[PDB]
Amino acid sequence: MKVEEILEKALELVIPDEEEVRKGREAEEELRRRLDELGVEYVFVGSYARNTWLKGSLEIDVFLLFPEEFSKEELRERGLEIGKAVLDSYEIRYAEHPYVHGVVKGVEVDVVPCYKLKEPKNIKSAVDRTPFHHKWLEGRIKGKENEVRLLKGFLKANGIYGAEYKVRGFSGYLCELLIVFYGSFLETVKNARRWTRRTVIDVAKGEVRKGEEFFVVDPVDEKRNVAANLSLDNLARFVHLCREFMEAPSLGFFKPKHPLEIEPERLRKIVEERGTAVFAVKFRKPDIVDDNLYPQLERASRKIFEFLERENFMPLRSAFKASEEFCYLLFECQIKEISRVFRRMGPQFEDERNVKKFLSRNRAFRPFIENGRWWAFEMRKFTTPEEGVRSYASTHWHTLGKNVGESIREYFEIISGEKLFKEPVTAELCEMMGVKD
Amino acid sequence: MKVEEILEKALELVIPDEEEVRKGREAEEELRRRLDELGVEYVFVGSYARNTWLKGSLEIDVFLLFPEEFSKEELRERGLEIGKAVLDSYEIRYAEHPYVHGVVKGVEVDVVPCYKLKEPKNIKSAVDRTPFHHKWLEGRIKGKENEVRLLKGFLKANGIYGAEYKVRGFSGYLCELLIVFYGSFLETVKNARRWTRRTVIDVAKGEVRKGEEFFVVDPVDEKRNVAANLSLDNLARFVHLCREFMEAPSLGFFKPKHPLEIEPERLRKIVEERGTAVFAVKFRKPDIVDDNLYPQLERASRKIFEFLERENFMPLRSAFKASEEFCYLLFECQIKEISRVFRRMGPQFEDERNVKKFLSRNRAFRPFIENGRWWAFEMRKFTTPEEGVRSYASTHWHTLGKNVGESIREYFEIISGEKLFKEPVTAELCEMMGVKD
RNA sequence: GCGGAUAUCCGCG
RNA sequence: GCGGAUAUCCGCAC
RNA sequence: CGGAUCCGCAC
RNA sequence: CGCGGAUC
Ligand SMILES: Nc1ccn([C@@H]2O[C@H](COP(=O)(O)OP(=O)(O)OP(=O)(O)O)[C@@H](O)[C@H]2O)c(=O)n1
Ligand SMILES: Nc1ccn([C@@H]2O[C@H](COP(=O)(O)OP(=O)(O)OP(=O)(O)O)[C@@H](O)[C@H]2O)c(=O)n1
Ligand SMILES: [Mg+2]
Ligand SMILES: [Mg+2]
Repeated sequence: MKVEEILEKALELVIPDEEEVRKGREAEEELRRRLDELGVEYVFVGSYARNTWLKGSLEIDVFLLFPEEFSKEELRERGLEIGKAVLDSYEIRYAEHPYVHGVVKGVEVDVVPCYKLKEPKNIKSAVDRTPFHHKWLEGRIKGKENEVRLLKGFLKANGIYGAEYKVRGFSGYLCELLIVFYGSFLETVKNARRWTRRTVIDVAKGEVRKGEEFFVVDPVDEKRNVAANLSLDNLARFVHLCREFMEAPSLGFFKPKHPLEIEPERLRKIVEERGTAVFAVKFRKPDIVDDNLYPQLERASRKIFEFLERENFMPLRSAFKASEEFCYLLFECQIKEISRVFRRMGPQFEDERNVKKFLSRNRAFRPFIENGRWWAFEMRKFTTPEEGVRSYASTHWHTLGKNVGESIREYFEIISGEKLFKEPVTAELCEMMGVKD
Repeated sequence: MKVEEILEKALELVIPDEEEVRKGREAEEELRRRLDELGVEYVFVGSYARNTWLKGSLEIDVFLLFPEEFSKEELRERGLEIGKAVLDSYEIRYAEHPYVHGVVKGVEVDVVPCYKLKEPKNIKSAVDRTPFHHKWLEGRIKGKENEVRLLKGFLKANGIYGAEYKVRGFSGYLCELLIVFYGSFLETVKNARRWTRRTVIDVAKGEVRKGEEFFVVDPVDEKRNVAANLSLDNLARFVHLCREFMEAPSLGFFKPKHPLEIEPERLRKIVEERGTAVFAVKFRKPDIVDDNLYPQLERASRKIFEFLERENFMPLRSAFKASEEFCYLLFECQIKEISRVFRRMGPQFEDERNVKKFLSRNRAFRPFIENGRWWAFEMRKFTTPEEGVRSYASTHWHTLGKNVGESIREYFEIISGEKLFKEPVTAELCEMMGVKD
């Protein structure tokens, strides 16, 4: 073991190299030179300004302060104007309010506009509370900016860093707040092992209490959950990972897992041995950002799942993959084929009228009474899950999320069996089916 | 073809002919003759006495009237003595107190001991009511015996005459009580179309009312429901027939529906086109009466159905058949085969102690978290409905009804597909599957 | 965009 | 029984 | 009191 | 499971 030998070991893996530091430190100096000239207000916030970023996650967040007496467009316009005319490379994003994401001296940079604001109960735009976070954090974070790095690394290598919808994990700000609250990666990790789905972590009041859900109170605004977009499953994965760390520590907790990657042959035989219907719904990925695509991929996956559920194909698990040009909604069902015939249900024997209407209909098999009710044998539209999803996708594309549903209306495909294993989804399947090596 | 004429022609199918009527009359006289000289008290009751018996169903009922100071042991002993000593050939059967069945001059007779009783207030056995039933109906039935005969014939033709557990229909008594209420067959049929599962027919008060469920109030003991063992499905089945009749009457309603009987090859094709799984449990028939066997057959049929439903084989319908020596429980299932793997479900993530226990267990696949709970993949014991039941019948003969389960304990089989259609159940499978001719 | 809550319409029953 | 659709208020993505 | 089923009650 | 009631 030797936990602190492992902690020191992990430091060199998580702390950015001298070349990196100065690399961004040279892009920071130049970025100032170009703004100071254009004369508007700015502050550096985030993982760079507080000196908390990871080794290899060098991005610079620069908010622009704007007068209280403005309008949404006068922000959107003046901000996006500055970005492109202050960075070498540039593009666009559509979050809360559209912002610039550029590259200066080879270093990625975000540029968000927001309101100046006196004290943070005005909450005019929600991104208005970001410089306040910096204010509250700097100096309170001093001497601990390595314990923050250690945590972010611990997460990043277990896919639960980032509060983006691609992840639903811990935001960088939440990592900083935890280290303030507990005072050390390790004190955070130990205590986490007893975190519950109803744990409230009031940083400003230095107390843990019971609540409605897992709430971390923002010390800048008390009615804001810093951990709001952390999924229940990911909190569950973190709590367990801490337990498993403490109980038997290792350095491997800080190294990302390399994918499974096995023969299209072995995978074929696992499905053969599980006896399940495993299939994917392929289509062209829409041209939108991650914060937009992923929540949709999730809805699409849920809606089809609930279909498989409803039509009694008894699905096991679902998964998705976004790739270069394609997307893949992946499913595993316990029922490969279902009987053509099924039960309809009619009116109670009493209801004289609906009964003559129910028995009027033309059918291959004579109806019958059961527990004072008419029932009838009818034929299903489709007989396998694949045939079912193929029908559902065509008729219910609109309900599978806006941008994704429209990309299905244009083109979609059901791929199953040995054909499936030829697509770039092998790791996402083994993950899903819970394959060990 | 004009209602009123059809009833006329139906009478011929329903009324005992010249020969049969005085076949029993000569038997009635020798029975009086043999009883009188034993100086014992008796009344003739039932179908014969009130002269409502159906064609080909000639049976004398004689209740012996013992003074109410005897003992459930004396009238029991004396009753058999007189019963044995008055019939040509005799059997003994047990229902209330054991009584004597047999023959007099080629006519089937029942000789039942019962207490005389002055009032229908102190009723200490079901058989004690019969004298009073007759005393109430006699004379109130005169002028209407053919109308009762019609009603019994209508029911008998559609397999819902008899209150015995084998049928769960309308008793002979109930039919008479209906004709006394509605005055005629037809006025019964007309008005029956508006019976509900809550209808209450108090004959003594000559009022129809709304209660808790279908309840025909015994005029002799108004706490008794004369319609007690009429099923809901046979109440419905009748209520529907009357409607179907009135609307378009025919003699056809009074003749029995001769069984389908189709090629063991066309039936093979149906199960194919339905894509269901059809099988039977076959076992040696226990040696007990029908009112013991059928209730159990129902229970056994239910428990195995419930199993298949619980186990996710999606059962469609069930039926049973009781031949001379063997019994057959029949099932149709929507799932011919389910996957080997299923999901198990463990503790919520927070439960340290129980997660450890749950995650140590040896498995072929990595368990996973979902909605804050550990779930794990596992292997099913059986994978087809046939295998499933074999497992279930072996382990759970206990539950499938006392006498029946004991025979299933002894020996049972599962016959399915090509092998099944060779058995004597062809007629019950079709009805269950609702196959038209 | 996604999720929740409130209000309202369409469909298979 | 559900399966969709539409508006307003809320919350999240930085 | 020979019997089996079904519903209510306390578990 | 066990008891009570109803049912044929
Ligand atoms: N889900 C989020 C993301 C961001 N922020 C605010 O925006 C700042 C910068 O955002 P971001 O780049 O996403 O996080 P960083 O703190 O910069 O950490 P990192 O860059 O390593 O992700 C945060 O410090 C915080 O004040 C927030 O409150 N909630
Ligand atoms: N559910 C029943 C069945 C029968 N009985 C009584 O038992 C008598 C005779 O029984 P049974 O021979 O079985 O029927 P029958 O009424 O004589 O006519 P059938 O045999 O044609 O049905 C009837 O008069 C009736 O009073 C009764 O009280 N309740
Ligand atoms: Mg940052
Ligand atoms: Mg009789």
